[PDB]
Amino acid sequence: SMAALALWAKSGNPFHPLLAHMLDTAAVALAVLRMEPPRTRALYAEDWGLPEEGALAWAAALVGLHDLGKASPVFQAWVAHGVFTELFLRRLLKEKGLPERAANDLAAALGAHHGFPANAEEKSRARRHLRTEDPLWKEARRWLLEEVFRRLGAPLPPARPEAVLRVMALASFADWVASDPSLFPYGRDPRRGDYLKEALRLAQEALNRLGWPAFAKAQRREFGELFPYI
Ligand code: NI
Repeated sequence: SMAALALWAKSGNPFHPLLAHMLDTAAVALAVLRMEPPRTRALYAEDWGLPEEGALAWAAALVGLHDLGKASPVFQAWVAHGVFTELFLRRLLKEKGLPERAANDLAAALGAHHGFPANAEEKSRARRHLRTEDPLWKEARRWLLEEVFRRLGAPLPPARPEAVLRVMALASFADWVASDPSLFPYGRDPRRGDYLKEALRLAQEALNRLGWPAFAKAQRREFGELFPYI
């Protein structure tokens, strides 16, 4: 069962499913995109040719998939998981309908090297693992991508370098917030219907905390969007 394999994959702790972390990360992404200035949100709308609401759901879903590379026997019970994320997303985002070049660029944005694409050796090593993994893993990773897109209500756009870099920076921030168990406690069950609502509440509380005077001291401006500088 691919669904069982997908749900069994872990992130960061045995009681924290990968899917839970992916949805947490998406929730952070969506919550912070809602708080960004109108100029920032308008850029996303223009990046993807979507009404603002759809553009933001799409970006949030993409950012949630930053750890899809962990859905591999290599990271469950050397090459960084982001290299796998890039290889997997290159294929999977094309299967979802994104044109080749946009898919390749986004995959690198969500990969191991803060938007710079994995080199030949890294991709050789990774493919070496992929050749010997149980085939069900390939199916489990398609399942997970579809699960996140469906939970976020993300549409496919009908890609400029700045659009891709905006997603890169967002994923880096959101992954960091969601990765903190003091903000996003382990043990929440992502099968539950109410999971995303609860993750959005946690996202809102976390972003509030991160902004307090003893944490945030200035702002980071990257590619037309803004993050607290911690
Ligand atoms: Ni992560």
